[PDB]
Amino acid sequence: SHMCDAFVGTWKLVSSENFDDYMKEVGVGFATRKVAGMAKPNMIISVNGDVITIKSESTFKNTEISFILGQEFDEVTADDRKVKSTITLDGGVLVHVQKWDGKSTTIKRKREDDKLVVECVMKGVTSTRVYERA
Ligand SMILES: O=C1CC(CC(=O)Nc2ccc(Cl)cc2Cl)=NC(=O)N1
Repeated sequence: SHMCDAFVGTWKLVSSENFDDYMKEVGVGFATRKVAGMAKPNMIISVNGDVITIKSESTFKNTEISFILGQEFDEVTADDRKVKSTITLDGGVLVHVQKWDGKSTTIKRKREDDKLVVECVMKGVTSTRVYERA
């Protein structure tokens, strides 16, 4: 086993707060914000050796990243930013930093009770998205 095991499985979105405002801060345009904010994604997290895979499946888009902790990779986000991403495991929290155009956003994923809580931060603006097991 791995500590990273508490994240493995299939998760469904149960609540969102401030996601439109987070997307505005990131620079997402109107139409994409409207359709992406309507989405009710599933997150599917799996581990195979050192490689972690995070898939997001919804009616808006299906995305998949695979990565090794601490090792930078290029990511095309669902809103079509070309970013440089690094994901680390800090005190039990997956911390995902995306860099592009001199900007930065951080997405933290953590286990809290039976939920997986995703916190997305762009300067002063935080969105909190709560998932539970499917
Ligand atoms: O693993 C995650 C990551 C995340 C941030 C995100 O989804 N960003 C994003 C997604 C689509 C679009 Cl159009 C624009 C942006 Cl900023 N929220 C989540 O519930 N789970």
